[PDB]
Amino acid sequence: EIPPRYCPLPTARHPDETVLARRTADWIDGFDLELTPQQRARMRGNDCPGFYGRIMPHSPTDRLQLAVDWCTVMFHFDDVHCDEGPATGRAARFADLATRIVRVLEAPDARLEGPGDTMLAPVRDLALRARRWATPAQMRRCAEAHRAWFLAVAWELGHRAARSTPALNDYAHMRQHTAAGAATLAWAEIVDGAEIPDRELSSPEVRALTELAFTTAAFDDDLFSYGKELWVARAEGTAPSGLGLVEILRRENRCGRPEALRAAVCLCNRLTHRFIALRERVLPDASAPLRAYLDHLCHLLPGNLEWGLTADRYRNPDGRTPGAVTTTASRDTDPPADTSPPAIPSIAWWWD
Repeated sequence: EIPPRYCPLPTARHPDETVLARRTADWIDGFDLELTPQQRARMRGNDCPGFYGRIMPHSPTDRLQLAVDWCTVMFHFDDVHCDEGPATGRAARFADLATRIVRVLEAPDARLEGPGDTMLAPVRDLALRARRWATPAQMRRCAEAHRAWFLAVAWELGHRAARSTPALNDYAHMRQHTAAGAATLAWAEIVDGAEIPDRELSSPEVRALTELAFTTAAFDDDLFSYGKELWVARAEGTAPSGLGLVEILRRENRCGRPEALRAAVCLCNRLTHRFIALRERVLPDASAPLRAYLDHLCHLLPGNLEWGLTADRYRNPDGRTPGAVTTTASRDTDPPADTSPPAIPSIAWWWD
């Protein structure tokens, strides 16, 4: 039971999810991943078309397919190449693969395949399709968003190998990157087909809006995937992972699980309010591509929640247990009473 979330933003579904699902399943099947039926079922439970369709419900299907296909292969990357394989040489293996992915995005004919490689062929295909539509700056943004994601995953793998729990001030600014927030959303302006001006994207107010949105969505992800984490921990007989806002607040405040859930939701509510309030100040002078970017972030927050609460990824985790985890949520219609910055110095500047 997730305490009431404040997110007064409308959500909508793309009308062509079935087509996007079919094409993305056909697309990923065309490479050399040797997907088992269990793996194909898990990808269905991921519902990539439902996810990105909620971010861009009005976009043309053939263009949105590019972002859906990226989600498809990167969910597989997460499940198969992040914190997997032999413990010996795990960090080195990840850094090796991660840098090849980034290079293929920059140089699709780099020919970096190794013995048994599977990931680079679809990545190359995404980069080649992206380059038909994207400006050079947009392609650069994709590569750098992937670097920020992958450096954060290397950070995260260190905590998982130590089974340690990050301090809140560290998690609070890193979580947007372990969630690949920017790498997920970089595809949007390519789908839209117009470059967001660098001076806008780089301005402090837009940087704040960007980090606010990606952090809120990732914390929401921590909340609607918490049940699956407790499921895994119970199956494997271990404590839940410390890589999650709920467990971080539980450890930091020496509180119960219900109290930590309330504190996590309270933080999400304050970030969401700040995003909305800062949005109102930025929109008057925003260019049309910036306005579209902020529209995508506005659909991301409620769309991410609806997707995460209803996708089988966080309800039937292994793909063989319908209803193993059921997460419920509420909508708080009242804004947070406290609109001041939280005592988290790594993110406090969002309230500047």
